[PDB]
Formats: sequence, structure tokens, C-alpha cells
Amino acid sequence: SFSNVPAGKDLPQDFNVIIEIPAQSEPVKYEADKALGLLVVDRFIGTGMRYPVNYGFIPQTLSGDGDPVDVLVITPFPLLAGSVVRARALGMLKMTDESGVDAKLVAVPHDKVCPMTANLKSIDDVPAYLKDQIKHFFEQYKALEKGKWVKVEGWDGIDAAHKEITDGVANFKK
Amino acid sequence: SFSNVPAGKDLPQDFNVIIEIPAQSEPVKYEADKALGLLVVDRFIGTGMRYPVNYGFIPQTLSGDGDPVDVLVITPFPLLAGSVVRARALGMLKMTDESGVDAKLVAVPHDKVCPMTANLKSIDDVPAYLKDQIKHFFEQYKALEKGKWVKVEGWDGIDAAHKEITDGVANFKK
Amino acid sequence: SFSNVPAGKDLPQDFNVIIEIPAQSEPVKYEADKALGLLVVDRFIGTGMRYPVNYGFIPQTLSGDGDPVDVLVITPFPLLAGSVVRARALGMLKMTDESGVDAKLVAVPHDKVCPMTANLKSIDDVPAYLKDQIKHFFEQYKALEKGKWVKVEGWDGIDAAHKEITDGVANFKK
Amino acid sequence: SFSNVPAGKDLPQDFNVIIEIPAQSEPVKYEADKALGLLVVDRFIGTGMRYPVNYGFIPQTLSGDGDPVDVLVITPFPLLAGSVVRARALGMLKMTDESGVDAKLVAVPHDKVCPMTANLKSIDDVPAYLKDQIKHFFEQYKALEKGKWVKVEGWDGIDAAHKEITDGVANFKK
Amino acid sequence: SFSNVPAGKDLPQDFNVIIEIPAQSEPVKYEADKALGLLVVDRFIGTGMRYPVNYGFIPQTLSGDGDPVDVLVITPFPLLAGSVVRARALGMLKMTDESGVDAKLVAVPHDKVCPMTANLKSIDDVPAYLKDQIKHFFEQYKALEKGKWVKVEGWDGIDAAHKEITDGVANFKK
Amino acid sequence: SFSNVPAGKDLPQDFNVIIEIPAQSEPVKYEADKALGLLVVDRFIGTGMRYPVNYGFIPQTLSGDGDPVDVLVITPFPLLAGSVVRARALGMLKMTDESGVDAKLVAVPHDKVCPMTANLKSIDDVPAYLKDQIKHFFEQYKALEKGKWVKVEGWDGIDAAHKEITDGVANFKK
Ligand SMILES: [K+]
Ligand SMILES: [K+]
Ligand SMILES: [K+]
Ligand SMILES: [K+]
Ligand SMILES: [K+]
Ligand SMILES: [K+]
Ligand code: NA
Ligand code: NA
Ligand code: NA
Ligand code: NA
Ligand code: NA
Ligand code: NA
Repeated sequence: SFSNVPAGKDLPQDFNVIIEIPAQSEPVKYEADKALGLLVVDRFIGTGMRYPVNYGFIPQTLSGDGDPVDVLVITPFPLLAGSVVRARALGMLKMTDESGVDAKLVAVPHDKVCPMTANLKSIDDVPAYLKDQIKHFFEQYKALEKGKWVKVEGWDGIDAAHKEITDGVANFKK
Repeated sequence: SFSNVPAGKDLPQDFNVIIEIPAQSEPVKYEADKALGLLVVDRFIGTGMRYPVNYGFIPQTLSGDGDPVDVLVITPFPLLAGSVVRARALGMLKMTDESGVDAKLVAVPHDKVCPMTANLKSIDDVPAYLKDQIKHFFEQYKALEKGKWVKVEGWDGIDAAHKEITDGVANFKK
Repeated sequence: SFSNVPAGKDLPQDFNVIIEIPAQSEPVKYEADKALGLLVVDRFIGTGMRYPVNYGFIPQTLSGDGDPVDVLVITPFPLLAGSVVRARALGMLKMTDESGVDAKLVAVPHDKVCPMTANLKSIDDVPAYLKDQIKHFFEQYKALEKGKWVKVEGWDGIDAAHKEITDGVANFKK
Repeated sequence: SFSNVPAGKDLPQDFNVIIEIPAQSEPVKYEADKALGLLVVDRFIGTGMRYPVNYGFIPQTLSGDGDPVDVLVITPFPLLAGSVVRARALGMLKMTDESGVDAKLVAVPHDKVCPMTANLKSIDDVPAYLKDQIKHFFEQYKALEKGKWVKVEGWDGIDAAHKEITDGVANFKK
Repeated sequence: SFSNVPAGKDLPQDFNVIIEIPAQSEPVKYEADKALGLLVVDRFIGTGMRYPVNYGFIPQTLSGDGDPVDVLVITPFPLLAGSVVRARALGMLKMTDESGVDAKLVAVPHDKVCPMTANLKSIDDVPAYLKDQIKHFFEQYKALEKGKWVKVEGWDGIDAAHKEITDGVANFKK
Repeated sequence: SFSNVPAGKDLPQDFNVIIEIPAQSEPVKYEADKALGLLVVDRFIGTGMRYPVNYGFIPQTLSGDGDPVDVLVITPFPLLAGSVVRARALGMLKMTDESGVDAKLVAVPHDKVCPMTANLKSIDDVPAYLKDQIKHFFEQYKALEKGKWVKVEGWDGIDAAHKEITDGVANFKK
């Protein structure tokens, strides 16, 4: 299932995201297991906080933290866990956590998939309230898990996101 | 996953349907990808209209439009996206669209799976309001997608549905 | 998908459960098909009663009734159908039904997965109201399916559950 | 609020029902308090069983058990708790419980309110599965509440329902 | 309840809306009855189409069609039926229907109530996709109700909305 | 509606709570308006965080902050907004905020209303994870509202809660 999904049709700008956690879903963290082909319950979020947007990853990538590149996907309705969406980048949230330096990409679907998000051209177009909610979420969601912490550094743009994707694809292939 | 699901236990009357879109689900069109083994987000429905009944397809079939035979499955509660249900035909909705002549089968589960639908013996037994809602849905759901259109021609019965299934199974096998 | 999920990381006490039916889900019984890699609609529950806790099975097991060992998993929020959760046993509900002697294990997730259930150390710690609801459910849910019946015998503890798991793993391997 | 809602526009055949418990709602029994003008939590259903159809009462009535006449209202989608629906009778379920002889009317909305239920002309038109689910519900829902019990006697028709309504209206007015 | 809610704190620009139908709610049309103080089920929408945004009215107003001024309220999450929200106008949708000339105001909450909508300053700021969905909804939702019809004429701005409100308040007071 | 609900049947230990915000509801803060008899949208929570348990107030009370005594009510399923529940105290969360010293009572329903919570005899019986989630919620939910802040001081017991209730009832009556 998940192991054979291509990273993208035209990398780094046209990529695929496998959704693990739908926007506003009950506060349970799922992770795709490529060895099993199934979603695995990773943990119940200690704070009970919910992801404000859909969350997943780009298959066939390997980031600096040893996991695939993570992506937040903004949509008008939450997406199905375990589904795949063709996406494009808006920017990224830069942070550091227990696993090391971490970044989360921010994306929306391909314009033909989601005409509703077509006017979001970069992270600057995302409403301030939603960016603030995403930052707050990452700063606070691990507050009740011992030995885990998150410091948010700031936002970066589409170019930074593309570098993350290209690096991830290359790292995966050895 | 989806690629190895048989078309049916006793074709054309006893067939399997892989569900893509649950009844009354939020207006997001998913499509099963047999190359990936996963549901893919095809598009956000422009009108925001929801499928009034469950929607999916019969695996190992190839219809005249180049896709597997499509099926609407009537149930008392919506079915899980990506699940498989053993079904029987009631009839079909005949239409034409941008891909060419299209028909949608109407089905219910096997009587042992869903005793609640056992007294629905043909499309004539389906309540008029629900048939009207299904027709309205197909006539209007693509109203905000440029270059797409649908003209509904009428309803046909179980014999027509069985022909669609037998043709689809044969076309698939070459 | 389901066919290659290990029975557990450290059997019988540290095992995996594939979820078929989320707690409080609409009253539709799904079963994982290892030949298809998908959930199949088994039946609409005649009484319309819902599982009061999540329900699934341990893969790579074969119980006395010819199916894998069944497990009820208690969680603060319902789990996704088709997901896998790392679990530990609290005890089991002993019963007899049309397939013969049947037992249902009662489990919670691994403490690192679900800190919320960490203080549930055995079936005696589960609230009386919930145990009573589970017993009532199994006694009554098949009341409107001809030729099916269930007599609940009583609860047993963690040792009994571990025997069921070890027996199931051995039976599966021949 | 509830105290001034008329029993009906043309009694006993054209009556109003104040909804207390929506179909398939979480298993919490609400009761309208005419002294407060609000819904009050009466009890959490011990068995966790849900009302299979909407449940409420006809205001300005007093039945033999000291409460207003109770009504089950069948609809395609659940109704809002505390809302009022114009309804017509299909029949009634006769039973006895701890409060004494009790009957529950079965109704659908006025045909102009709900065209979907217009072809339900009496209790004989209601699907057997749904009647069986309603009977099962009343026989079992109080199974875990000490000192409470229910014996279902059978179904009766529209004439019996009209007698219940006329008697209730008269009893209320002294 | 509803009869004593003021039309607004500072009319016509700062007004109150009583919500009848939450955004994306199941397709049941409720109407507030000021004589009863309760929501009444008006009808099940024949097409099964859902309001794409919250819908209600300004109390203590009387429009040209004999009902209070109607308002669509855009929010990030649907609002409770029967709740009251402090709102401001963005514009209005002009149409004609069976009751005569009708207009629907478009509004968002007061900026202190909903900071998320604060950057919506007029109807021109509302995304095109959402305006198109609202127009489509009103053009099509009555398609299966005999003798009812709707022709959409176009959008107008904040000044037109304010005129509707001032006229409505004056008409109500005699 | 709300203005005539008694503070309790036997104060301070047997009191009534009017629910404003159901557990896990979408992050919209409603407040009961006794002048209107309706729930009013107070604000959309800036952080998007949800109340982890039901939230409301005791009518006919006036606390030190100028509002009625606030109460968190723990239940197995969320309660309806605007409903009334007969409750008993477990303790209280002591804090300070922009309005001054504030305390939130913690309660469960009367044992006959909710047998499921009958073994919760004080705040010490509430699971640690849930107490931690409640504390986290109050510390963080106002993080994105300018000029608002919350410092949590600690938990207190049933005696402290009873003092809050008795003081509130007395303050209300002049
Ligand atoms: K490229
Ligand atoms: K055949
Ligand atoms: K072991
Ligand atoms: K009459
Ligand atoms: K003014
Ligand atoms: K007392
Ligand atoms: Na990561
Ligand atoms: Na097709
Ligand atoms: Na079994
Ligand atoms: Na009664
Ligand atoms: Na109007
Ligand atoms: Na307060």
C-alpha cells in the first residue's frame, strides 16, 4: 500500500501526501507503517488537542529526523485517514523538538483537486488566525508527555519547502 | 488490496462493490487506485452536494467509459470508504456525460448482509423521493466544474444492470 | 495488509489488535478479509445495537471457533476501523454461541500508547457499568438473527486471556 | 416555551410532538420540563441502547401514567431535541412497565413537512425490521435499572392511537 | 424567547441573528416560532441539499415577503440552532421566488465574536467558490417541491443590506 | 427559561447546572442570556481548543467575578447545550484571570441520573490525565486573545466547592 506510492508526479513542486490524521479528528495520533501497509495507533495526545489541519507525509522521502517529510494539508473539509492527495507547497513551519530540528511543510491540494484553495499561493495568503492556531498547537500539544518539547522558530516560504522535499527524496534513495 | 477483489461470487447477479464515497459524506470525491491500493482524493465537489447513497464500483470490470462499472448501494447506515460489500442489482440510471454514455447501477446488499433492504426487489420498489434525489444529484453536482455536464435519460431495470455487469467483466479480461 | 501483521512484539502479554468495529460506531459489523486485504461488510446488526468498546482481533491466531482470537479494546476515543493498536490484556468474557464456545478478550492499549488507561491493571478495575453494558450487548445483539444465540458464562482474568492468546498463536502455525 | 404549545391543529389526527430524544442520539434520556421551559437530563440509559426513532410527547395531554402521551416519530434524518413537529399517527406499541400500563404512539410528520414518509399510511406499512428494533429496544433498554421492567403486548392501529390522544387531551383539561 | 430578542445593538450595522439552520446540517428546514418560543420543523428539503452557511433571521423585522429579514452567517464552525449571534453585513443575494421578491443578507459575526472573519469587509472578499455554492443552493434546493421556484438576480453590497434592515425594522413597528 | 431555574433542590450539595458548552464540542463559546432566554455566541476560541468536559453554570448565583458560579460537569457522553442537569460537587480548580480571582467547580450528575459516575466521590477520584487536561485547557485556551490570561493555582475539594455555592446563592439574593 503505502510503500509503493510515488513521492510525486513532478517533484518537488507536485507531490503526494498520505494523510495520517484528519483535521479536527479526535486527538489520536496515527502513523502509517510501510512494513504493515496499515495505520498504527502511535499515541493518544496527552493534552487532548486536535490537529487544526490535515496531517501526513510524503512517501519515498527521508528527512533529517529519520522519518519521511511531514506535511500539513489545508482543505475545506477533513480528508480520510490513509487516503492520498496530490498537493503543492505554501511554505513551512520551522521548529526543534526531542528528535532534533524538525520542520512541518504547509500545503494545499492541486488546483484541479481543490479549486477552493487555488487562491492560496504562499504561506502569506493563509489567514493569520490559522497560522497562529498551527503554531500554538505545535508549541502545546506535547505539554503532558514527559521528555518531549517543541520550540517554534518561525515560518519560511515555498523555496524552503522545495529544498526539504528534494533533500528528502535524495536521502531516501541512499 | 483492490486489484485482487473478485468481481463477484456468482456474476452478474451476485457481485462485489468497493465503496469509494459513503452516503451523505462530506462532498469530497475519492477514487480507488488499484496501482496504489489506496483511496485517492479525486476532487472536492464544486457545488458541495453530497452523494445521497453509497457510491463505488465493481472490481475486475471495464465499462464503455474506460473505468470500472459504477454502483450506487442503498443501505440503512452509510458504509466505510474502502470497504467491500456483497450486493445485488435493482436497476440503473442511464445518463450521458463528458466521458460519453454513462450508467450508474443501483444495488442493495445481499439479503444475509442487509435484511433491512430484502424487500427491495427492483428499482420500482425504491421510494420515489430517493430516486428523484439521485437524479437531481447527477444532474446538478457538476454544475460548477467547467467543461463537465450530465443529461439523465431515465431508469432501467435489473436485466439492463446484469448486461452492464457481464459486459464489464468480459471487457476487463480483454 | 492484514495477513502480515505480527500477532505481537512479545506474546502473549504484548500483542497487536486489528480494529474492525470502532466503539459506538453505527451498527454495521465489518470483518477483515486477509485474502483481500480489506474490510468486508459482514452484516447489519438486526437489533441496531452498537459495540460499547472497540472490537477486533489478533492477527496470526486461530481460536477454537475457526476464527482469530477476538478482542475488545477499551479507549477514551474510538479507534479507526482497519488500524492496528499495540495492546495488553485485562481479562476475558466467557460465552457460548452458535459457532461453539466463544470467548472475547478485554484489553487496553500499551501504556505508552494510552496513558489514560494505564491504571486499568485487570478486569476488576473496569467500571461495573461498562462490564454490565458489554455483557448485555453480547446477550442481546443477535436477538433478531434467526438461529443465533449467546449465553454469557462469566468473566475471567489476565491468565485466562494469556492462555487464549498462546493457544491461538500455536493453532495458527499448524 | 413547552407549556403553551397546542396539542394540535386538528385533534386527534393532526397533532404536535415536542421532540425530547433524536433518533440514534447518544444514550441520554432528556425530558421536557414545562415548569422550566428547558430539557432536563433524566438519566443515562444503563444499557447504552439508543432510541431507534425520534421520541417525544404531545403537549397539553395527560395519559394514564401521569405523563403526557408519548410518541415515536419516524423521519429520514433525526430531529432536533426541543423542536416541534406537526405529525400524524400510524399506530401504537402496547406495553406495561413500572409506572403501569403504557403505550407509545408511532407517528410520522405531516405529509407537507415530510413527503418522504407520505406512503406510510399505517403501522402495517412500517418495515418489519424497524418494528422489531423498536420492540427490542423497549424490552431491553431498562435491563440495567433496578426495579424497572417492560413487557411488550403488541401493536395496535390508528384508531387506538386516536383514542389515546383524545383521552389525553380530555384528561389534561380536568 | 425569540419574541424579545432585540433586532440589534446599533441598527442597521450592528444587528442580531437568530440561527435556524446550521451550516452543513442535515437537510431539514427549521423555523423559529415566536408564538411558541421554539424551533418548528418546516420541511424536509426535497432535494436533500444542505445550507452551505448558517441561516437565520433578524428578530423584530418584517420584510416585503411577510417574514423577518433572512440572513446567511459565515463562520469557521457551524452555529447552534436557536442560538443568537451578533453580526455585521457583507452584502446580499437578490432573488425572486413563490412568495415574491426575496433577498438573503450575507453576514459574519462581530469582530470580537469571530476574529477569524474580521478580514471579510464586503461580499467581494468572500471566496468565489462559496458565493457560487450559495447561488447554486438557492437556485436548486426547491427543485423537487411543486409550485416553488427561485431565480437569482445577482449580488449587492453592504449599503443594500443596510436598507433591507432599516426597512424591516420600520415595517415591524407598524 | 434560564431565569427561573432554581439553583438547586438541596443547596449547596444538590444543585442544578445549565449546560452552555458540551464536552468536546467545536471551539465556540456560548453563554446563556437570562434576559433573552437563549444561548448567545460569546466568541470563537482563538486557539481552537475544546472544553474537555461539559461546561455551564448554576442559575440564581452570583460569584465574585460578577457572573454565576461556573461548573465543569463530567459525563460519559456530552450533554446538550441549554439543557439542565442535577449535579453534585467533586471539588474545584482555583485560578486567577482578567476578571479577577476565578474558580471553576468540578461536578458530576446526581447518582440516579448518572450511575456511571457514582464512584467518583471527590476530585481525588478523577483520573490524573483528565485533571491535567482540564488544567492545561484553562492555562492555554485564551493564549490568542489579547489582554486575557490565566494562572492556575491548584485544586481544592468538596468543602471549598460548597462554600462557593452558598456564597453565590447569597450574593444573588442581595
Ligand atoms: K520539477
Ligand atoms: K450467474
Ligand atoms: K512473553
Ligand atoms: K378532528
Ligand atoms: K447606526
Ligand atoms: K443542604
Ligand atoms: Na517528523
Ligand atoms: Na464511470
Ligand atoms: Na470469534
Ligand atoms: Na409515558
Ligand atoms: Na424570507
Ligand atoms: Na466565571
